[PDB]
Amino acid sequence: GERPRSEEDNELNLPNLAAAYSSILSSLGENPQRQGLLKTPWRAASAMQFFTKGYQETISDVLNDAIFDEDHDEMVIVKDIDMFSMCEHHLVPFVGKVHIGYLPNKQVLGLSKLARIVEIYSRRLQVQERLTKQIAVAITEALRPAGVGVVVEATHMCMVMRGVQKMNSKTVTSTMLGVFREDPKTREEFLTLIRS
Amino acid sequence: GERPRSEEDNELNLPNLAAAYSSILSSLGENPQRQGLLKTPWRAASAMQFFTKGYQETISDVLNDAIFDEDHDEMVIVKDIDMFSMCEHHLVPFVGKVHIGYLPNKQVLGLSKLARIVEIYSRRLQVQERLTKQIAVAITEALRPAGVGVVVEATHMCMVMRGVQKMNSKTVTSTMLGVFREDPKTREEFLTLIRS
Amino acid sequence: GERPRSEEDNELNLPNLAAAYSSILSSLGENPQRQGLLKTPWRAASAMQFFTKGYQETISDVLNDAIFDEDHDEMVIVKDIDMFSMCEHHLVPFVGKVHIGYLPNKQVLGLSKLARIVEIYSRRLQVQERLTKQIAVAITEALRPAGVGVVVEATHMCMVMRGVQKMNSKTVTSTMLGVFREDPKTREEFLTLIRS
Amino acid sequence: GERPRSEEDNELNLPNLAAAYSSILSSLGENPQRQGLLKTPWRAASAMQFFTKGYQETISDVLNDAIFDEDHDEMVIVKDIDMFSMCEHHLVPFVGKVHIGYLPNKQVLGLSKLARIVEIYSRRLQVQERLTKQIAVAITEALRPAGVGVVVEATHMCMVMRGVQKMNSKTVTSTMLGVFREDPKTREEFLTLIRS
Amino acid sequence: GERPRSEEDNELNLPNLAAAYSSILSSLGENPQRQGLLKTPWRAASAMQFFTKGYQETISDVLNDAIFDEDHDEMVIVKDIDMFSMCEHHLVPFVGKVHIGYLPNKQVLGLSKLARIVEIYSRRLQVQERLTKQIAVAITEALRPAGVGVVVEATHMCMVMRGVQKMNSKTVTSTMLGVFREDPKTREEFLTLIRS
Amino acid sequence: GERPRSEEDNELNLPNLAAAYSSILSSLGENPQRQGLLKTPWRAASAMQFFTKGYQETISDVLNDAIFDEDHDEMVIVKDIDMFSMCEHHLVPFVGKVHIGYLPNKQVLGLSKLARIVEIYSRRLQVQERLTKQIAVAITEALRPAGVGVVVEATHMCMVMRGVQKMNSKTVTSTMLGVFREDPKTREEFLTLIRS
Amino acid sequence: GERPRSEEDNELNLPNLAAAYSSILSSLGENPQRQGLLKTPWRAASAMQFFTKGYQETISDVLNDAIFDEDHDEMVIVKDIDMFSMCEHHLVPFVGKVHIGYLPNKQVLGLSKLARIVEIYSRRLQVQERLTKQIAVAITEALRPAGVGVVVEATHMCMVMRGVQKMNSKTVTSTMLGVFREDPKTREEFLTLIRS
Amino acid sequence: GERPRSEEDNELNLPNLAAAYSSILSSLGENPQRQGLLKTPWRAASAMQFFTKGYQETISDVLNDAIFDEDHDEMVIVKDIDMFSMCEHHLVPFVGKVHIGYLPNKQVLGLSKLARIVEIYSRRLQVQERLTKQIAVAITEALRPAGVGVVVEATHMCMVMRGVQKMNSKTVTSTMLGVFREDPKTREEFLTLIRS
Amino acid sequence: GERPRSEEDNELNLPNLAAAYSSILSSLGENPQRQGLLKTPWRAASAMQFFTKGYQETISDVLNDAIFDEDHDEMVIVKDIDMFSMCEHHLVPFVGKVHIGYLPNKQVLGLSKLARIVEIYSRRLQVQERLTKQIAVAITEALRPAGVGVVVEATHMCMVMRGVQKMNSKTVTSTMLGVFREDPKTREEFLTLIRS
Amino acid sequence: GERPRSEEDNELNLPNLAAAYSSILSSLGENPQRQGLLKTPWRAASAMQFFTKGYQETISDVLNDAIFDEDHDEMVIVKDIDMFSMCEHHLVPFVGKVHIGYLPNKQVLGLSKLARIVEIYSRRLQVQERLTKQIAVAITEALRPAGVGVVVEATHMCMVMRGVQKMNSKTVTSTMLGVFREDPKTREEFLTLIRS
Ligand SMILES: [Zn+2]
Ligand SMILES: [Zn+2]
Ligand SMILES: [Zn+2]
Ligand SMILES: [Zn+2]
Ligand SMILES: [Zn+2]
Ligand SMILES: [Zn+2]
Ligand SMILES: [Zn+2]
Ligand SMILES: [Zn+2]
Ligand SMILES: [Zn+2]
Ligand SMILES: [Zn+2]
Repeated sequence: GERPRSEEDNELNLPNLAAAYSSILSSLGENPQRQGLLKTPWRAASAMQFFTKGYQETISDVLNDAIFDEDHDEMVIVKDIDMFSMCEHHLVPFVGKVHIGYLPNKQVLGLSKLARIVEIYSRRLQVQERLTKQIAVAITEALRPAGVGVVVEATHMCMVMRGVQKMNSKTVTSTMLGVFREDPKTREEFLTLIRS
Repeated sequence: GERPRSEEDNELNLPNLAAAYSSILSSLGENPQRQGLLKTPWRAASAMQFFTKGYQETISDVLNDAIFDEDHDEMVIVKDIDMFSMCEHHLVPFVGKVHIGYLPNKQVLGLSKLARIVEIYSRRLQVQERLTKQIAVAITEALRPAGVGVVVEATHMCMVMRGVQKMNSKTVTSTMLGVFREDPKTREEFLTLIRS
Repeated sequence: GERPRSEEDNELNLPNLAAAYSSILSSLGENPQRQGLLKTPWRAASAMQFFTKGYQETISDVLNDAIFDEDHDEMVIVKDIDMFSMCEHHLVPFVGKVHIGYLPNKQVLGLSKLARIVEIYSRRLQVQERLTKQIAVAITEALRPAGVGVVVEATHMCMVMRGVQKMNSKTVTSTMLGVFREDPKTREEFLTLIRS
Repeated sequence: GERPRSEEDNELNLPNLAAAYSSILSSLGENPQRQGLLKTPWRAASAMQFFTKGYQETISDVLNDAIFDEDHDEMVIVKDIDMFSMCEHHLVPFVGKVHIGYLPNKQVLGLSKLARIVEIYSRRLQVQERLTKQIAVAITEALRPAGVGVVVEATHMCMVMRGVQKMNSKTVTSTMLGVFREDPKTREEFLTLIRS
Repeated sequence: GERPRSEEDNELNLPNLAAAYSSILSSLGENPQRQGLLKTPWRAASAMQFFTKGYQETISDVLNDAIFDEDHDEMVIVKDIDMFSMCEHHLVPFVGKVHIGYLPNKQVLGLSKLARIVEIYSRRLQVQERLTKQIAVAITEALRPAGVGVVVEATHMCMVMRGVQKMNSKTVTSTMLGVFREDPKTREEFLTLIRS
Repeated sequence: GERPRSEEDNELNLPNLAAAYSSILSSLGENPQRQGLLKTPWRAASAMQFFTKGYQETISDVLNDAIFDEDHDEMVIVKDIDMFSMCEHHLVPFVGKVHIGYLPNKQVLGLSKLARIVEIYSRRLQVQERLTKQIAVAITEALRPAGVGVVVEATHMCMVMRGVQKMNSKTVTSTMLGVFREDPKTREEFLTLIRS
Repeated sequence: GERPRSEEDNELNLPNLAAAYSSILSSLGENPQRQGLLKTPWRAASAMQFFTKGYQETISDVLNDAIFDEDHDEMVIVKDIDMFSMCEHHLVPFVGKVHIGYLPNKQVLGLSKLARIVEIYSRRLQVQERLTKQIAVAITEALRPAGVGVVVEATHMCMVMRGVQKMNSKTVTSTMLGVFREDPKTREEFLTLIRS
Repeated sequence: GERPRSEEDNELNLPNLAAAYSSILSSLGENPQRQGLLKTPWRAASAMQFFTKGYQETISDVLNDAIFDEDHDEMVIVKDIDMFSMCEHHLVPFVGKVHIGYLPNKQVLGLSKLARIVEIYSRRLQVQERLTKQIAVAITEALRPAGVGVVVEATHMCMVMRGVQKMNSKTVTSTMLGVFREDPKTREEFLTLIRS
Repeated sequence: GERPRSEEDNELNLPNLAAAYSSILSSLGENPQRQGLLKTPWRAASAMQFFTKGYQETISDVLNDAIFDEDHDEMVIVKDIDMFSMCEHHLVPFVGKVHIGYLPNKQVLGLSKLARIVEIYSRRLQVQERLTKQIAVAITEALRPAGVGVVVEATHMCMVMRGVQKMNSKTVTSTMLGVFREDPKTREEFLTLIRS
Repeated sequence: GERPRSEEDNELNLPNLAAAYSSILSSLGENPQRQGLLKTPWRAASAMQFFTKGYQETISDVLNDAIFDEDHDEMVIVKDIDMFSMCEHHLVPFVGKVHIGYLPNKQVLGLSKLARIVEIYSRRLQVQERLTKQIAVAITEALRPAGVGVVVEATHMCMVMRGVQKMNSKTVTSTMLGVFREDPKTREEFLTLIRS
């Protein structure tokens, strides 16, 4: 396939998602008729469609405005970028922060877009490992920088709730490239800097 | 209309859930054939059964080992009891803590039991307002005490993600009974204590 | 006039806002031609249009889903709702948090919509005093509750920057109604509860 | 092309700004006749002139009272210097702190002066990367020292509001020179000190 | 039977304890010949004795130096007294702190001793409800003041471990005597000084 | 003897433990006839069986679903995993956190299970040191990774109660395998992301 | 004599102060010939003129733009307004914060100016107490409000240096006018929102 | 006997203490001849006459500068005043903080002076319950206020080390007079106002 | 002379100290006859033999249980060990915390025992620089490790009160051995690992 | 001229200071007959003397007891020494803290004295650059160790007030001697112990 599905297709799956969600309510042993549940099959459906929109977006139309500042060549960092994704294993959320650092080469992407790349890839059914590696890469390919480093710390409800309610159970997953990858003195500066 | 769906009543729909989910994924724009979504409809099917595993429980039996202390009549408080529940509108987790306090008459409920109570009502498609009241009731009922006062604070994922990504939006819901309802110097004492 | 202007009208004022913003760049003593400034007249214009969208929205189409829970009648609170508005005196931002509390009567509005009312009124050219009073009112009229209380603490850049750079210079502006207005014991519970 | 626009050069456009703003408001959907927007185009006109009041200043004269200490050559550091600047793309404030450190050769700049430097470059339509470098330069230049190292951390309102309301998104930008650039055990010392 | 059991009985109860713990080790499915548990019966025996030495002490022999300053008739407080105890239900540590607040009448108890009255009552198989009230009274007896107010906060390990990991769930109890019981301005004013 | 001892061995040893404790209550100088310790032996016994169930679980057994990701070769870490456990020397709880880190080879382990491995070993008569090296290994061997890094910190109740009262007395213990051990860089960078 | 002393009186007294200081440097046993104190008198003199410029400003003068809002009758507060000042007893800085609160009548004062009133009085040889009652009044009289509440906390350098070294020694001083004074409720609720 | 004992007496005192220590250095188990102890009986000799200098000092020569400001009649608070005393029971330190609050009438004492007063009594062989009443007292006589409010808090070293080794163990002692004593709404506003 | 001095000697010591205090109570300016001082020479008498009990204790009867675990050879850290000593220079307390780190070889000492060792030297007339070396020492001899790493931190009461009244004034003292001494990459990882 | 100027010159320089300050008062446009400034010349005179008493002291008379422990050759640290000083440029307080780290050789300086070397150098008209280096050297001289490392952090009031309110702007300086200068592992390890 490939191509990102827009509002048209999403506008049609509503009834089937609605129904998929109606069938569920009954199976949990619930009475779909309560005043509450009443319009849930649509809301839920309608909602699920949101935590998964990164699908109908492409890193190209999202790109653009990658200012050719060049004149700098020194570690830019955008920390604490908020992220809310969907565990692809049990359709449950895992939410956290993302930090990014790079060694611009000739180009330097606007800051407003780095928080965007994070959204194109987070609003999908993901695994943390991959969301990370995907952001880093998009950044590289688009900016062609000397080195990119992405570290993602997030809490998963799959843990925090089912199985065993272990709050804190924060998992961090990094992906270093180039200078960050090769040179540890740099990678060291990155980490010991995303703290404060 | 009664009947706490049991093991076979669970095992009978699991495959039904599995299906409605296998649907959803397709209706989502994904491909249930990848490695991650191969086993999801079950992982999910099963997950969701967990978060609504409070339906099959009864306060009656859940009760007991409720010591006839009596000779105290001096406010007992169990705070920071962690809670995890499901929004019944979009079916998105909402998490927080529940605090509870009372004035033992002739009975003083086993400590652990207070958290068990909190657990039967949260593991259900809920609404914070109601979830707060039910707990508070079950205690009034199962302990016929001088006064009850339950306060729940939990952060919603419905808000925090979709709509208007507002974290920090902690919605607090109180519910007082008896002495707590009437005597406000008792109520005013409770709140200033469920803090430090 | 009255009626809220949508994307059509906004789609036409772009060139005049663009130009209004081009004329400015030159007047600040800047060379509109730099690689940077180059597409700013459109971005800025495009942006200004965002911090002011609460105009094209109406508290009616935004309302709906004001669940008739009724059965409760005890202080609901949604604290820490983030807010980012525009000083109507010098077109500079003032950003902060909003807290809301009420005594539901027969109806109880979904939580997802309270954070919404805040947005319909904050994305406009405002004064803090008014943004506050407007939220409170919308809530009242829509929910017909026993009492509503809104407190808004925000920092203004007009201060924090020009004039005299006084960080912290946080201003709080409250608006109590009904029970909150009349009864101070209640209003007391509210405030001493939006803290923690 | 040189010439730090002065008083008359300011007073000549103020009315021009006032107009372009009186426009904007109308082009916005507002009514410049209300009481608040009556005097805005000036308040704004004037405000904006303030935030770009660094154009009319020169590091040359701004310099001086730069003591010929010399006999130290041991790292001096002025941190937490508060900064306030303007995004040159959407023209939305971005605020933070700038930290600076060096190794006095034969000259040691007056303390206050370091902050004055920081002030000439921030009060302009800027871009954080550049704003960081300029400061660092002006110091290398005006002090011909062994090594300079400037680090700016500031939160952007462009992000924080529009696009994807991400607060906490603090983007840090470093820029080292001389010993700092080369000697990393000096650079590594700086960063671990601009903290506590 | 009363009468304290000392190290002559605390040496005449050990080998029995060693035996029982030695039995436990096996009934638990371990090998009591392992390096680790080689002398564990003796240790856990000796430990158990320690945790329950409070029995072998008489408040009266704990007292003595109960100075007759008399002149003060103003609230004294001894906060954050560390308290380690043994849940008599499962014999599992519940730990916390105590806060004491009396109103001197004719004698002020030597401060260091308000800490002893604690170890006499906590070092025994207990219930929080009682650990509390006991400490109050004891004081009341040994001083004959105008009012005594005791609040204890403890986190029972039976919960934080068995039952299924519920940390935080701190439990707070209070036994007000005299003024504190009656004069509320006093009780409350007490509870606002035990927080900072 | 080996062979996982299931709920069967236990269902018979319980009444032994129950009797063993009965012994202890009297040996402690208490009365097994009070309403309190009247059933204590069965609670205590039963409780002891819980804190030592890791015995009845086989690592291998719990694995199953070690998704074959391979594609990463970038450190995955899971901090703040809670852990409660027993001291084999005196049989007193010892609790704290466990943070694990590893360098996926061809296989990556589902994060949910990375936390189960900890409970199969924490639920036994342990010694931090051992408890540590065990998780380390059980993981090397389950994922055949380029490297494992495991660190635990916990407060032993033995110290913080008996013996002395020396609280805070947290004890940390590392155990790096593979690269974490070899390459001293990866080991240090682990150690930093586990602070954050 | 009164009459606001402008930059004129000062432009002549400076060389007096400058000479006065010259006196002091030598009286201190120092040398006014070192490179340091070589120009100190003119810096010191000049500096002293700055810390006492509130003299040359008239409240009335700074007002002008007390927007006629009226429409509110709901407490507006402005906390954390910074303030630096001089001790008239020893002429040593004393610094801290100022938090103001009032109940708008027909007029509401632009928040920017609510902070200027503080600098016209903080910039003089003051005594906290006085400095306080002054802002209070200058505000009653400028907005003719239902009530004013003003509170200041600051560390006097006299104590924290000379005399002793007693640091922290922050001193607070209230001064309620109108309702804040009368109605003891509004006064208390002020006092709480200024903590938050 | 009264009448202050100055240096002329402390001098004649230094060798009877010096010996009193060369005796307790020996009767200790130590060999008072070493390098470290060679001078302890005199070092410690002068240190004791130190912690007890508050004796030879009268608040008649200490008061003075009891400024006749008056026209304030609004509460004045001097918190976090550092205080360090001796346990007259065991000659063991016990350091802390003194907060003082009063209502001016016809006189307002200079703040510098409020600290000097806490010292005159804080430097003696004292009793916390006592050290207070005096400090509060001196003030009603030396200023004839409307009512004083002193509250002290300190950690006694007699329990922290010997006894049971309990830290944190803060003991708050208060003494209210005039309005503070009689009018609670004041007393209260006082306490809550010294926690900031 | 060596050989420990027990109770039989401390007893014969209690009256030569008691007098040594009834002399320093008098030669102080106080009247040792009161109610409070009536017993200070004996209360304080036994308190001194207390803070100096570490003398009559040998680590031969203190060690024991030097468990032959071995198979760990991974760093073991026991931080925040509470320690309280006496300034042999002035007989003034000085409380703090001791952190100990070592590399097991063929033996791992039980943690409970690590604290008991800090006490044997911590309870004597000491020197911080000294109290360390010994604690670190005992360990290389009592465990023949790969290298110890002790670091102590405490606030001496000799400066805090007498001298200049300086709080916070922490004095950290360290002593590295074996690997710790020689191998920095370890020494380091040690320090950074005890700050958590 | 050298030779310290004492209270015989400190009484022979007062009336001159009183006069000059009395002159300042007038040149400042105030009335020296006001109750407040009635005796202000004398006070500010006396104060000034205090702030500059460091001149009248000789390091050599400050020393003495410089114990010869010799045996340690391990880093000692005296952190957070409170420091109040006088900017010789405008004679305006700059305040902060000091951290000292030496490597004992043959003698350890009596701790309390490392605080004195401070007050001798800070209590004078100073520059931070120098206050620092001086304290280093001084130590170096009076001890002849292997390395001395001094870092001072101060917030100059000339900035935080004059120039236009720039708080935070803390300034940090460091003078490394011996090992610290050379052996970096030492310098850095120093700077990581002066943070926690
Ligand atoms: Zn998951
Ligand atoms: Zn929802
Ligand atoms: Zn504004
Ligand atoms: Zn921007
Ligand atoms: Zn229990
Ligand atoms: Zn143990
Ligand atoms: Zn003063
Ligand atoms: Zn004592
Ligand atoms: Zn000392
Ligand atoms: Zn200066």
